[PDB]
Amino acid sequence: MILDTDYITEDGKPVIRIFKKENGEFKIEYDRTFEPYFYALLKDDSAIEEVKKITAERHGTVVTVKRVEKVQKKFLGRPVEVWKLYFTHPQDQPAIRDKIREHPAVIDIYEYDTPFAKRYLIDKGLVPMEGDEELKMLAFAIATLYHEGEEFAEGPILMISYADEEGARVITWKNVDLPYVDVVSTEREMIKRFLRVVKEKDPDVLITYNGDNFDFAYLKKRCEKLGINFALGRDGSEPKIQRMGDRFAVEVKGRIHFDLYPVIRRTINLPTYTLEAVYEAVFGQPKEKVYAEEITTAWETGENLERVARYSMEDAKVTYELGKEFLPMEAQLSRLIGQSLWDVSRSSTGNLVEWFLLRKAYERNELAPNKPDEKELARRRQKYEGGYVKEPERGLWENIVYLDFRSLYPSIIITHNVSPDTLNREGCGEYDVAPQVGHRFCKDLPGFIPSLLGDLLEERQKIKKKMKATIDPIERKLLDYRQRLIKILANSVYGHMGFENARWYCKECAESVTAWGREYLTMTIKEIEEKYGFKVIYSDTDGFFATIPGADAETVKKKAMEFLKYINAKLPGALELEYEGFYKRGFFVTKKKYAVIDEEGKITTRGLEIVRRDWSEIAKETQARVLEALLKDGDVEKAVRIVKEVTEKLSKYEVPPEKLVIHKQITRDLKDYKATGPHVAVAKRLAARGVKIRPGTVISYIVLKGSGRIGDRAIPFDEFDPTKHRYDAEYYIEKQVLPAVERILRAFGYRKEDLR
DNA sequence: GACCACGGCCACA
DNA sequence: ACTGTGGCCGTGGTC
Ligand SMILES: Nc1nc2c(ncn2[C@H]2C[C@H](O)[C@@H](COP(=O)(O)NP(=O)(O)OP(=O)(O)O)O2)c(=O)[nH]1
Ligand SMILES: [Mg+2]
Ligand SMILES: [Mg+2]
Ligand SMILES: [Mg+2]
Ligand SMILES: [Mg+2]
Ligand SMILES: [Mg+2]
Ligand SMILES: [Mn+2]
Repeated sequence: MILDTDYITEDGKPVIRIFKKENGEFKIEYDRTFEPYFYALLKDDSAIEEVKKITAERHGTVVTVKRVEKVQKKFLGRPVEVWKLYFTHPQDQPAIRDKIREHPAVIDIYEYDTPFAKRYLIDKGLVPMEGDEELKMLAFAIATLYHEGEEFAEGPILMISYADEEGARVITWKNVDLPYVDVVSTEREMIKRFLRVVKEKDPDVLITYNGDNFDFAYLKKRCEKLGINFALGRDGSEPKIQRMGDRFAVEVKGRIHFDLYPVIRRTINLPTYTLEAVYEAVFGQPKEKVYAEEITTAWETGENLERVARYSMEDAKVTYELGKEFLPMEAQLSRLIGQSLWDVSRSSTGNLVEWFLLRKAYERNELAPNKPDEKELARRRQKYEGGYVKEPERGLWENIVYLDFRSLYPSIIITHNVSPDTLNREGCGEYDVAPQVGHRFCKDLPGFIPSLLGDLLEERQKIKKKMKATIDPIERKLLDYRQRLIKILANSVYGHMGFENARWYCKECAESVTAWGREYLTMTIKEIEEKYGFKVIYSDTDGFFATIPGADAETVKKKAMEFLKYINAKLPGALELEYEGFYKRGFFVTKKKYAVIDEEGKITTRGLEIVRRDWSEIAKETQARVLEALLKDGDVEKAVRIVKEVTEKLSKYEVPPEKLVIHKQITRDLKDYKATGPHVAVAKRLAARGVKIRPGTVISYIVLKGSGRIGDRAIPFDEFDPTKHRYDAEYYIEKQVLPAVERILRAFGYRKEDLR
């Protein structure tokens, strides 16, 4: 099983390393035969003698094109003759690529920025994370002496914790008497001891929570300020720091550092992403939080240091428990994209698609197009029409079916061969014309994009089937992961075609796909209402909610299944409508915002405040109860009563201040803000105290009783002391709770005055 | 000062 | 930095 690839330089020559794990043994395979290269498309196929001769300087050394070779590749759907330029070392390419492009005889260069170790995986056709090898994992967390003001790592690492299949342990230098704590003399002997552990257990995966930006760098600064060699690598190296955008990421050679923090946020939608919040939201059981003010006082006084030890052990224990959960899915993404788990676990959706496309492009001998430069990125800033959304027949509906298309956009690309390489091709024999936008797509040869999506959706439907044969719950989950992933990947391949900075950008392709989707959806809605007597209650991009006005449950289901047979026989090719559920009742407030309950009482809510992370809990909790009494028993009087009980709890300050916290994330640097809302205003006064306010941090503020702007009486929640503060009951009554339930109960005649 | 468009955030598909 | 569609609120201009 391949884990990762990199390269070293032996006497100026690149040497690929492949970090494998086979038969429970860690092996390092070397390849000294791979040559770096990129492509060049010249004006004449004869000037290459001059192109052989361009040189450049790197590090007191002239860089030269080693060898050249005539290649025929597929570019723009037609075979073009391209020139392959071989080099000695990968770092030669950036030092010479511009000197080549600037040559008049060459029009442009291609595939000049693909990293060596990743090109190896693509060209050599290798796929990491495949096989049945069980990787040895080990989590770790630390505890630190913090004071306000002192620079990063000014103080010491008080304790280090770790956890695996043998349990969790703690290592510190102050004497803490507990069965899972190991005491040593000093910090050195602690960090040195922790190194002895990792080297001894030899884990393939090092699991952390935010180790990319804290744990490893703290262990770095002390190790130098103290004089230890952090030989965590299996080659005897130290943790290697990279630059993942504004923030950083940490690699551990020979192993996979799995920072759960990027994985969690990108996967789960939580108002806060603390360890205690993430743990309790994934496993249901809560987790205690000891703060930095406590562990510093507990250290300098020596009092209640055992409480710090429990938290330290808990941190390591829970991150391991979380790592065992989220890693196997991240492994499937690695196999699907064809890049290391370390890379795909922190990659944006766009970059994951490009890597998938680049591998696909290499398999089909498709010369990859460059990324756009400034002028092209300026052009590609347009917009195009997307999915159709109807205005919901606002109110309460009964006996509803939801009919939806199977992968509507990827099925359109497949059915109509939508691809940049099939758009407006001359000499076409069979073409398909896009509605509204009139773009013609050649069907003589299968397009690049349709051929990949076809293989993906074919593999998706293969997985949704074999899953049923398999019995082991793990294989069910593992396989199910690939099923959902293929879908996100497929839709992102569509989104790639409209992406400003995408290599296979094609606005015509992108807007043709949506144009067909509008036609197929509105056609289906036309048929079901005219040829079958339905009334479409609400419809988003790929499906709709409909019912027979009046009628009975089965009558709605029977005619719905009849309509499906009629419409799926009239639907061209890979296009298909499916029965995706019956629902006893359903409330449709507005576009993107509705709630629905099935036959068994499962309430599904979409878009409403109850699901939005930037609303107070007291607002969600009561809208949930109002929706419940509305869809569970239709008890409108109990629903209107509930609003009256909670509104009196607020005015009498009986509701816990924790339920009135609004969580909103800042998205940019505070100088770049043009509108200071309450959450930004709070984050600006925090920057006046010198706190880390970076893009991505969540502001959690409560509004205090007072007058003026909201941003003048909003304080962070960790700053709220109930004895000294009183929250603004009037604000949360008139601006949070009542507005959220009135938009629902307005359909029943009730107004806010009737709810206070 | 009452009225209103609009950053800005997060959600749906 | 995958796409477009969309609801919603505090906040400042505006006559
Ligand atoms: N670029 C981009 N387009 C998207 C995304 N999500 C949806 N689209 C568009 C493109 C998608 O083709 C369309 C609908 O996507 P589904 O409803 O998630 N497909 P399913 O197989 O689940 O249908 P059914 O419900 O019957 O199982 O929304 C996205 O995240 N990114
Ligand atoms: Mg890597
Ligand atoms: Mg290229
Ligand atoms: Mg769909
Ligand atoms: Mg689906
Ligand atoms: Mg759908
Ligand atoms: Mn865009």
